Amino acid sequence: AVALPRVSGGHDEHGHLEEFRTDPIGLMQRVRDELGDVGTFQLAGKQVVLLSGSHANEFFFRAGDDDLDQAKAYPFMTPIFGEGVVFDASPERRKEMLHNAALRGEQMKGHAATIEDQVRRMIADWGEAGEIDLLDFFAELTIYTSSACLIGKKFRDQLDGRFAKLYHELERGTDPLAYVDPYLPIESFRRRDEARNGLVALVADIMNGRIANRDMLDVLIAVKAETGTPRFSADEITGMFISMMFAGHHTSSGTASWTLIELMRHRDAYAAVIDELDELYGDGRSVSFHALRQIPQLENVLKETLRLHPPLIILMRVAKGEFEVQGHRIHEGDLVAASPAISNRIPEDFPDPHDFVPARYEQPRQEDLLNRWTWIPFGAGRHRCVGAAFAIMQIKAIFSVLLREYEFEMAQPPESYRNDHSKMVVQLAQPAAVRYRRRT
Ligand code: HEM
Ligand SMILES: Cc1ccc(S(=O)(=O)NCCCOC(=O)Nc2ccncc2)cc1
Repeated sequence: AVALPRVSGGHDEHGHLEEFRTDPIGLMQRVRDELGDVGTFQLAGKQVVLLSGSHANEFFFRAGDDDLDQAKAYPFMTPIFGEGVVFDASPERRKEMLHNAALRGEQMKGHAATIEDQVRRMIADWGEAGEIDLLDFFAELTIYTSSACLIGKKFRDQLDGRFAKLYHELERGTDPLAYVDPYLPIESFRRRDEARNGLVALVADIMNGRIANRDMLDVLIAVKAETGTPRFSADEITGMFISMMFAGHHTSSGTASWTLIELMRHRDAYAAVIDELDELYGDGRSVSFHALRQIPQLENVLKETLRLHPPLIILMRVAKGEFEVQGHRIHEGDLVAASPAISNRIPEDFPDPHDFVPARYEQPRQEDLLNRWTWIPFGAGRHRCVGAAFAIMQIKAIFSVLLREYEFEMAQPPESYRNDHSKMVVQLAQPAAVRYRRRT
């Protein structure tokens, strides 16, 4: 019956939702600044209990779904999974099935080689010098890396830029209004639905083309119902493929962009990384060898990039019961959140938190490992990212190629590179123009 502390503002139609669209990080920081480790904001009808700091975060992260349910806490995903089911099982098991085969350790070497090949294909027409836009380049690249590694090379070879453009529109269909209802009649939700239909059509075209001529798609095409009719539709297959690719796409795209941006903004780190790559690859071993092993300067740059630019800025649960955190009572049904954007910059935990300091992660310091509940770009505890090893290998593979072949410079002011945080799926804003030139 007692209400939790509530952050200032929130006087718009849907409470704090309008501000959560326009400046979610400022809102979440204001919750912490005004209220401390436990505070709330209103997302339309829903109260969000935002936790921060090590103690409250530990509660959040160590909770299992019996206490804090993650399954229903990201409703923007519902229209993405859609209605089709290919492999019928419990929600939890269907989730395992999306990723686990491809994430097996024994598959990593092959993925690193695949990723290398995709990067070389993407830069094949670059020539001596030119300009790219980071969102256009990395969003497309990571469609190819994600499809080739998760679904198969044969399938990726039938994809082109159209798939990437449509997938982007799908990701843009994640407005926080989805906590109201992900099927509301707003333009971005409409464009999401149209884009999903376009992706189904691309897959149908691929399926039809193959009939007239044994990757995962071949297997699924061949499955017959009792009468001989094919068991699976293009919609069912497409829904599964879209869902298999989703977690790794926006995160790899953004993380690659921000890793390159931070390298360009910090040319001392960039120089150190180049030297390290040149020396390491001087043993003559392939990217499929090195991307699975230590590349310390690059890895520390990546860790610091993830600290400053975590691709998921808020993590969500639905409380399944009542809990007390620092004397504040969370009630059944409450949305409960933790924020990597805020936690990753707590000044007690990360000295000079707004500064890019890859040395934070060197062996004597290890600020990532020390701050178990507040260095959280991959989450922590029960639901810690199962894709982290893959994601880190992929950055190492991508930059092993890019940084040895080309030199990069910012074509716009360094301060002008920024994210669009208006959707639950964060994307780099445009323009993000960058010059390249072949290394001599
Ligand atoms: C830099 C890249 C990535 C980042 C920053 C990232 C971030 C995160 C975060 C913050 C969580 C915790 C979510 C929560 O607590 O609710 C998480 C969990 C998860 N991630 Fe990622 N992720 C990345 C790459 C990937 C990839 C490549 C995959 C699959 C190929 C993936 C699949 C998953 C899955 C399945 C979970 C849930 C694990 C569980 O519930 O036990 N992630 N990730
Ligand atoms: C397909 C899928 C992927 C991740 C999950 S989850 O249990 O982590 N729930 C979060 C759903 C929204 O995730 C999301 O929007 N992005 C994401 C990227 C990388 N890792 C995790 C999440 C659930 C389903």
